[PDB]
Amino acid sequence: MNQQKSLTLIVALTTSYGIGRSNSLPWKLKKEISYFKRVTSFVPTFDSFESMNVVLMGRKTWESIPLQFRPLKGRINVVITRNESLDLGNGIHSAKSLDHALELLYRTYGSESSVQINRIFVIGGAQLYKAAMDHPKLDRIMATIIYKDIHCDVFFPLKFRDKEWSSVWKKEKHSDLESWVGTKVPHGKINEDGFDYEFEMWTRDL
Ligand SMILES: NC(=O)c1ccc[n+]([C@@H]2O[C@H](COP(=O)([O-])OP(=O)(O)OC[C@H]3O[C@@H](n4cnc5c(N)ncnc54)[C@H](OP(=O)(O)O)[C@@H]3O)[C@@H](O)[C@H]2O)c1
Ligand SMILES: COc1ccc(OC)c(CN(C)c2ccc3nc(N)nc(N)c3c2)c1
Repeated sequence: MNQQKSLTLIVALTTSYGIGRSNSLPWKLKKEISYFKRVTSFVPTFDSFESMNVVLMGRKTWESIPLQFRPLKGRINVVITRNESLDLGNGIHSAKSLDHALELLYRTYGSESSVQINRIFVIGGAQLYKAAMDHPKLDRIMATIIYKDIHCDVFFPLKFRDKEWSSVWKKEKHSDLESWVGTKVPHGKINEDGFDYEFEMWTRDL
C-alpha cells in the first residue's frame, strides 16, 4: 500500500513565486482563505457521509495556523516531521515523509474504515512542496496568483508558470476549474485590501 490516488498541491503565491515571510503569510486575504477552506473541504454529496479530504502539511506550516484554526475542520490532518518527538493532537497523524504519510492513510483508512478518503492535498510549505513536486503522483496545482511583489523570504520551488515548464504544466479552462472544485468560482481578478489576485488550475500528464 502506498499510492493509487493523485496528489493536489494548493498554493497562494506572488508572480515572483514568493509564498511567505517570517513563518507567516505576508498578506491578509480573507476571501483567499475562504476559497482554500472550500476547495480543501469539498466532497461530492453522494459521498458526503463516508468520505473526507486529507490535508498534508510540513511541521512549520502546522505551527502557522492560528491555534483557533487547528486542526483544519472536516478534513484529515497529517503533519510531516522527522522530529516527530511528540506531535500533540487527538487524532492528528504524524508521518516522517510524504510516502510515509500515504501508506499511513492507506493503512488507517481502508475498507474496514467507517471513514474513507476522497482527495489528498499538499498545503505547504516550501520544503514539503519540493517533495510533492518530485512525487510521481502529483498532477495538479491549485494556484492563487497574487499580482504584487510582496517581500517574501520563502519561495515556491519550481517555476511551473514559466516558459521552461510549458510543455509539462498547462493552465486549464476556468470552467474546468469550477467543475473540479464542484462549485462556481470568481473568474478574473479579485481585489481585496490592495492586492489583485486570481485563481488558476494547472495540470500535467503523469
Ligand atoms: N502561500 C501559501 O500558500 C503557503 C501555504 C503553506 C505555507 N506557506 C508558508 O510557507 C512557510 C513555511 O515553509 P517552510 O518551508 O519553512 O516549511 P514547511 O514545509 O511547512 O515545514 C518544514 C518542516 O516540515 C517537515 N518536512 C517538510 N518537508 C519534509 C520532507 N520531505 N521530509 C521530512 N520532513 C519534511 C520538517 O519537519 P521537522 O524538521 O520537524 O522534521 C521540516 O523542517 C511559512 O512562511 C508559511 O507561512 C505559504
Ligand atoms: C484558518 O487557516 C489559516 C489561517 C492563517 C494562515 O496563515 C498563517 C493559514 C496558513 N495556511 C495553511 C494557508 C493559508 C492560505 C492558503 N491559500 C492557498 N491557496 N493555499 C494554501 N496552501 C494556503 C495555506 C491558514
